[PDB]
Amino acid sequence: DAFKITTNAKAVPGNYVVEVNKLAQAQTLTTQAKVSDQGAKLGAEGVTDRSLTITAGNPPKETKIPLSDDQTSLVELRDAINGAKAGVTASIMRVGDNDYQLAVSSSTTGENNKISLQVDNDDQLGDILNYNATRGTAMKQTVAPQDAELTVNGTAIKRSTNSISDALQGVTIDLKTKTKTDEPQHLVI
Amino acid sequence: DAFKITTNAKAVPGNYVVEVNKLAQAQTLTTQAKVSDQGAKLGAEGVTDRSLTITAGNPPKETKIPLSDDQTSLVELRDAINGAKAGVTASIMRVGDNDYQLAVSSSTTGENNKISLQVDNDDQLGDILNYNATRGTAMKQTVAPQDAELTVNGTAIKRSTNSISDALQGVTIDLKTKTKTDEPQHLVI
Amino acid sequence: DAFKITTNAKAVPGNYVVEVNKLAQAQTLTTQAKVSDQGAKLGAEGVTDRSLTITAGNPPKETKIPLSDDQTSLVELRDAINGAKAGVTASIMRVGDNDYQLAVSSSTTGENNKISLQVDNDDQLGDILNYNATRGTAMKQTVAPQDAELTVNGTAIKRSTNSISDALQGVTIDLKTKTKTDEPQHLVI
Amino acid sequence: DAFKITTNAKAVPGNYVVEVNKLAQAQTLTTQAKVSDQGAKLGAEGVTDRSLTITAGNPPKETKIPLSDDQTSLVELRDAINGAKAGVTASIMRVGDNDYQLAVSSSTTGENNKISLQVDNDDQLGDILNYNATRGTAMKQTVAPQDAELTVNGTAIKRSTNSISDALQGVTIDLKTKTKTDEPQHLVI
Ligand SMILES: [Zn+2]
Ligand SMILES: [Zn+2]
Ligand SMILES: [Zn+2]
Ligand SMILES: [Zn+2]
Ligand SMILES: [Zn+2]
Ligand SMILES: [Zn+2]
Ligand SMILES: [Zn+2]
Ligand SMILES: [Zn+2]
Ligand SMILES: [Zn+2]
Ligand SMILES: [Zn+2]
Ligand SMILES: [Zn+2]
Ligand SMILES: [Zn+2]
Repeated sequence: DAFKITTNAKAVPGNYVVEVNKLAQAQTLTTQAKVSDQGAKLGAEGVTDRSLTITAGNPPKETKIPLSDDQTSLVELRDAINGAKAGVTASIMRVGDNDYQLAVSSSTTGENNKISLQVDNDDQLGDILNYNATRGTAMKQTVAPQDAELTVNGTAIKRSTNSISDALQGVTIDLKTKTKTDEPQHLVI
Repeated sequence: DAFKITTNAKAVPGNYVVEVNKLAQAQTLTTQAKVSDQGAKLGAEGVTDRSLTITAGNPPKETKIPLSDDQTSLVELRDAINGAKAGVTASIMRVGDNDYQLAVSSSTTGENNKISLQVDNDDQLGDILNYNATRGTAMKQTVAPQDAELTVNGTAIKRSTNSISDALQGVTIDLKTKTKTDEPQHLVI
Repeated sequence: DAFKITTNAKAVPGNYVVEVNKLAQAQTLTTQAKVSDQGAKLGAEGVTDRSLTITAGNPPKETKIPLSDDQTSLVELRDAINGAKAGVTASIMRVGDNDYQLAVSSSTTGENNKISLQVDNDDQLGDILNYNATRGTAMKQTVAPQDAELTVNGTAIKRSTNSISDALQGVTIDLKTKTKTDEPQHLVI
Repeated sequence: DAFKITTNAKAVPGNYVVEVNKLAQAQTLTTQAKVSDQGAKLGAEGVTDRSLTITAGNPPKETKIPLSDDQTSLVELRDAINGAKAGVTASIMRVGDNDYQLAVSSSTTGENNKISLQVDNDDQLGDILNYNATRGTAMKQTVAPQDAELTVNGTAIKRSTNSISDALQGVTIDLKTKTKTDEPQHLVI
């Protein structure tokens, strides 16, 4: 109900009480600049040495991709980011008529799986995309990274994914949701 | 569990967290005058120029329908309103023995999909049916109109229906219910 | 989820919001005298004119049944009460080793479906079974009678059973459970 | 939903309201000493008269098993305890890389089904395993023993297992979870 449990030969049969207290999440960043046509080119005109650098993962990998002027519309930025296989995925939310936002989400959950973004050679587009440790309508975190916290027979376990299989001998716990406050889920193997 | 998610070719696979905070509702009005026989004629005797005007929808359309004396019982009013295809639907609730109420509900959900009712040439029936801006025993709002509010990866979306398909690229979300307070539903495409 | 909805030809299709606030319950009475053998005869020896009178139902019916001395053990009282088709049903709860209680429950739910019990010609057994308006280890109410309260499109409906079919035109609502505080169940016919 | 109900011929048909307030649990003890290789031998070198005594059950049985030096690693302790058929089951939790804990859990639920552990002839291993009445880094209770508390038609029942079949005549209740605070589960046989 709050998780699924698959079992191997190495599992020791007994009574278990499980608390799921947090689920692993993936950081998400989202643009805040008002964009009213997703096809509209947001970047400066004529730049030939523009690039976007994404830092993502654990351990972190940096990916630098070039961007032509044609590629600075939300639709083409998304397509570019997704093409990069850079450890994040990008998608466009249509808040309403003539109101669009680009969302960049880590591909991997975890408290320590944060994203950064840095545009080089285009301050205008940077003021829409750039994201790092400090902030001032700039790119904004809208989902916080976090690990899964769950307790197995009173013992607290923290992991970066929701598929916990490196904890209990011969058991995988695929986390689906939290368990109620004063109510661990009593299970029996 | 709090919604169903259908997917198209254009969807971008990733981790999503969803909050559903409100569901779209349809305004409902309900009579408050004590009526003890649903077949009993509630209107004045002998009027030949009686009508009911319903305003409903977005954008709003006005519908004027005539009502003969025979048509001013709850049962026939309901049948008249429903026959009108006027953007509202009408039904009789039997609170108990000898205690009936007529309910008129917008056909379309939304914060801005409000109903008005105006009887012309029958002050008595009007004192049962009329509903507008200014209002003991007159027609009364009993369900408030509202939009759906939900958040997709931390980004707030407001819509007038519970079938949200104009938000995320290649995703429909058919909302079924709210999600718990401190607990967005973690999904994976 | 909080109820099931069956539909007839007379139903008017539209948007409905439902609150279930209370479910109909059946009064239950339960003995409090310590009884350690369910076969043990609890009544006085030698009485030949003993009887139990049950009042139950709506409208109420009185049923007077005789009881031989052999019939004053919990097991035989239960069997006697159940044989009477007197509008209540009786069952024995085994709280633990050598600790038994007889439970008499109305056969019909409702705020106004209360039980009374009166033994005639056996004060000893009376001090275990008798139940009426005033009380002083005597028979005790342990489930309170109540009607179902639910609201349909903002309109409050009260009924004595959990199968509400005399309210909305061509709809039955079989109530299964309450709905959350600030959260009516949005349905669509 | 909060329990399953199997029925026999002896059941008396009627209306029942059930509260489940607690589920029976099994005591669990867990090591607190930092262990970074589950294969590493935790006991003293050269001892030939080492043993572990487990007290478990209701009524309690004592089991004394010998332990060779090779057997004092978490992996082998677990295998030894499980081999003993001593009324407890043992399993290793991997809190993280180089961080292991041994968990010993009663095989039987109940408030009165507590475990003790006593090592003889190995003060060092004892400082990891020993558990009794008087207790930083010693064996620790992490799940408390408890009975099932549930109420059936307002009458409180306490039992040491979650399969309650010695309470109501011809009914078993296999408890799955608690029921909400102000909301007993209304059932009908
Ligand atoms: Zn971590
Ligand atoms: Zn700038
Ligand atoms: Zn709602
Ligand atoms: Zn008037
Ligand atoms: Zn709106
Ligand atoms: Zn969560
Ligand atoms: Zn009533
Ligand atoms: Zn007396
Ligand atoms: Zn519990
Ligand atoms: Zn020591
Ligand atoms: Zn006990
Ligand atoms: Zn209830």
